[PDB]
Amino acid sequence: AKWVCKICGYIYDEDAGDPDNGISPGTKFEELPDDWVCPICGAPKSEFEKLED
Ligand SMILES: [Fe+3]
Repeated sequence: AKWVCKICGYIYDEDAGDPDNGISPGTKFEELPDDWVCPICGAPKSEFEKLED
């Protein structure tokens, strides 16, 4: 799945992960550590929304 940062528009793509910030490709959004933040704007996990209906 993909999740958008509601603040800045960064897309957390589970297939990409976020390796520069310690997250291997394939990591689901729920599994990101509680203190992971948007790598662009620093928003907390609460500010992301899943891109699905
Ligand atoms: Fe952001």
